[PDB]
Amino acid sequence: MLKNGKTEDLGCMYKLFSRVPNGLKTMCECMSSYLREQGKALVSEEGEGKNPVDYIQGLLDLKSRFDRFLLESFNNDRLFKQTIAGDFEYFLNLN
Repeated sequence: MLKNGKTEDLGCMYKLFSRVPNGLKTMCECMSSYLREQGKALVSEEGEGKNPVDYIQGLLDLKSRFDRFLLESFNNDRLFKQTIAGDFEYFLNLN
């Protein structure tokens, strides 16, 4: 449901795993890995050429989806936000 966008499941999972530190750390690792994988898939080559719908603003589409994940389920945790901001700054330069 990080790919299906079912935010209620993400919210319940975060409610479970915020109870113990280093449980949200694995959440950060998985979230940032998924973000980096998808972002480097889009901002880089997509076979032959690039699609501006999913390259110039598709980056923003995914970034908006992931802020929706951060808001509706993660409640804007500082560490998640810092990792995603780092990911954005890193694969924004690989246009």
